[PDB]
Amino acid sequence: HHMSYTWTGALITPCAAEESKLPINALSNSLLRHHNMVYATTSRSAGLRQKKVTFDRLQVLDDHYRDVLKEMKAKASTVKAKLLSVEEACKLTPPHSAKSKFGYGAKDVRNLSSKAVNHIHSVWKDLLEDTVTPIDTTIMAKNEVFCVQPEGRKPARLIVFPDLGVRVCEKMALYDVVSTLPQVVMGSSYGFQYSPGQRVEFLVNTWKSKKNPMGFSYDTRCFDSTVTENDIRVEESIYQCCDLAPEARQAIKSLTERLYIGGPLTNSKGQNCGYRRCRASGVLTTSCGNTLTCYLKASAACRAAKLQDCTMLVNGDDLVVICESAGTQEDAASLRVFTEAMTRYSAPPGDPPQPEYDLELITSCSSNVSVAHDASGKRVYYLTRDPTTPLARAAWETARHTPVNSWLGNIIMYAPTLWARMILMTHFFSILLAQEQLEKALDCQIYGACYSIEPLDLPQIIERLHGLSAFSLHSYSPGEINRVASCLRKLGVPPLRVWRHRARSVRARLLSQGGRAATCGKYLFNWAVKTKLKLTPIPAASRLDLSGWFVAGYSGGDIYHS
Ligand SMILES: O=C(O)CCC(=O)Nc1ccc(Br)cn1
Repeated sequence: HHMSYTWTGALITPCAAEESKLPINALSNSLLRHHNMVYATTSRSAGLRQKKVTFDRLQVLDDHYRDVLKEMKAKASTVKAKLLSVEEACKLTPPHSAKSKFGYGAKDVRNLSSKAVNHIHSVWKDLLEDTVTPIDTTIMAKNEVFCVQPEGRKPARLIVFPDLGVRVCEKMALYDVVSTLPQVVMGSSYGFQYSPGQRVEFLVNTWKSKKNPMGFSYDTRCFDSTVTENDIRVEESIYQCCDLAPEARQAIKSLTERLYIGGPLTNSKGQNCGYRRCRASGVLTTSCGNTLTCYLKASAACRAAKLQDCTMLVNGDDLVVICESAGTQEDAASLRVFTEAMTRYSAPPGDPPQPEYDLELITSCSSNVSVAHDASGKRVYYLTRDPTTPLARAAWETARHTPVNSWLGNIIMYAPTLWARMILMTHFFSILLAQEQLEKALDCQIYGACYSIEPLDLPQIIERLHGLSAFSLHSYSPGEINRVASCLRKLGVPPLRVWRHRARSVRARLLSQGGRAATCGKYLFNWAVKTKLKLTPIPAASRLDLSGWFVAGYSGGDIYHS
């Protein structure tokens, strides 16, 4: 038996009171009236999740798999990675990261307190000295907000993470590796190197490079749970191809053996819940490991399937392939073979993949390409998504402060979209104005890494990522308009015409404030007025240090970039 998990029967327990019901305040109804459609996951559904993610994995590795791996190792051998100092690793820790079980917290780490630093040193020495003893981890149910899907509720996802002292050691050994290796190994196929605009450009340029394009997304069922001991050792063998300090080689070996491959699961109350033999969701290498393993299995599966001129785009477990169509009959056959190959490699599908011949209909990283027009009438492709989950989360954040402000990450990632501009920007600027909180930095997440961002810097941040056209887009596609309008009806959100009316008020209110607030009024809400102002490059935008923003994925990796 090669079971993903074994369980003792102890429960996955909360740390505090969990709310599942949408909190309601005086602001809630201005955004969303169908309150019973919005919920948060809690530890109450963790048992259901346990059942889904617990299964036997079989793996049959053929020559396509070994050929691809050999090519990947060749590329990896060109990477030179450095050790981070303790201070550098400490400064990457989020201020509100989970405290150590050993008497210090994230703030002590960030401040380089003698107690934190001495313990980190001792964890580091232990990693060098011992390469066998499984490292303890905490298992928790994530509290995440969704809209009910009648087609009702998702069980909580699990997060599995080692102690704070270990997490700092991971950064020291592996931050530079996980930040640099994936793009070297995968080239343009590595999704996390792209802003949303660069993602769209890569997908558009790829689609146009095929004589008769076909594309598909591949949805692996419970990817983390499909990741086998073999997979994690193969990831380590790729890491070791790098030019590394010998102390780094040893830490990486030790972390692989003791943490990455598996280990005991401890609940919040300190009881043993069981044992993991698959990917831990809360380690530094979760994103890089998943991306490498997905790309390996998929590249080999493409060879088994004989897909012609295939181009992959991989972001963790999220995979899209664009290739040369062999007619629609051979295309469907090819996907069945690809799927069979993936399954043999232990990556079976959730929903079976389907050939797509319209780029705008391929969803990947929950997103799709769509088309609008810029100020000169030119067709412009941009990244959008179904706004259901963004709006459900915004409703929650309307009434509750949360560690991660999804609305702000959403504005940043989806600035050019109809729904971020009309609803998210309007709603939240209105709240910030009222509470005089425009100048207060808020934490958000981009590709899993944490950023502290002042809302007043949004115009500059958006110009830098999306360009000035994000403030000028118009004539959105009927399909996009209709999906947005349909989502509002579903959630009981007021129609766009209401938001336009509200935005004129928000705009005027921002302009009245002068300074950076007026700039927000001017740039972000130019769409709301008939007498449209000329938007010109913002001098402040070029001064913004946006390095590290779209370099790598860090989901579960405990990374803070501010
Ligand atoms: O195509 C036009 O100019 C009329 C409809 C249109 O695109 N209006 C619009 C533009 C941007 C935003 Br945001 C909302 N509505």
